[PDB]
Amino acid sequence: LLRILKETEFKKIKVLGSGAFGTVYKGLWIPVKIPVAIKELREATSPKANKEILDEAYVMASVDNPHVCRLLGICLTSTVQLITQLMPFGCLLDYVREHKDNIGSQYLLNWCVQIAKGMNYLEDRRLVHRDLAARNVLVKTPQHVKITDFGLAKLLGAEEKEYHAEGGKVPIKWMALESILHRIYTHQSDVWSYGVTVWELMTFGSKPYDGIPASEISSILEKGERLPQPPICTIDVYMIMRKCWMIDADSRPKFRELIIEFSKMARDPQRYLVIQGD
Ligand SMILES: C#Cc1cccc(Nc2ncnc3cc(OCCOC)c(OCCOC)cc23)c1
Repeated sequence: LLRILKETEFKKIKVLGSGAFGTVYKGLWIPVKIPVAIKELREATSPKANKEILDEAYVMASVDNPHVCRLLGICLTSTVQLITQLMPFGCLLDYVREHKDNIGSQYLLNWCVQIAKGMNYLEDRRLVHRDLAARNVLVKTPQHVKITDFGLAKLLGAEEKEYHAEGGKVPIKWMALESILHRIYTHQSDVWSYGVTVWELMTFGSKPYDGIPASEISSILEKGERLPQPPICTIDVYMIMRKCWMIDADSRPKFRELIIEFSKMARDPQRYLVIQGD
């Protein structure tokens, strides 16, 4: 269930990460004391009132799946603070940068299946993540990754088109064209993001459309430009990524199918990914 917390019930010990909208802490929770992650959002960073935030908090807490992170608790005050379980190995984007030399095909494909498996769970429950990226995927173990930041894009008022945050970046390079142009988020726009995420892993954490300023993405997308085939990728893996980047949303694969397609590949990993020394 969702626990309602007082400030006195937890401590923030170390800064794990920072963002435009807030900061992630390594801390403890004393309901005995156990270690947690604590996401604090800077005051007035959300367009939602406290009733609406508390509602979205219960949805995030109800999330029950191996590959999606669950909200354990919330502290509501002038600033929103969120507690989840701590992942020993941290963010998957950083991991594939630290471990380029050491990561095999099997692993890379297993992560793709799991992200899909979690994204499919969200789709079945009629929920849209709205911010899928590698930075937003955490490592429980090398063999087990989890999707994180579910519900945050909504708390930060991404859906509400009228809103324009000040100093708030948009993950434009992770967004479907219809999300860029019309701020329309669907399960199928999530698939687009899924494709960019796979690309991030296949390149071992290189930046999408590097050198290209954000304001130009829509127009280069409309010219039909896409992220290039990653050196380690066979063309069969790349076409899956490419299919995710279709102008028509209903033609993009579904997470349900992507599990089957990536599972097939993960049973013969070497055939689909060419990595030296593996
Ligand atoms: C509430 C909440 C919430 C909301 C969104 C994102 C997160 N992020 C995390 N959540 C849980 N555990 C985390 C553990 C982390 O690392 C532990 C040490 O490993 C290097 C970690 O590291 C940040 C990036 O470094 C690689 C982030 C974690 C928490």
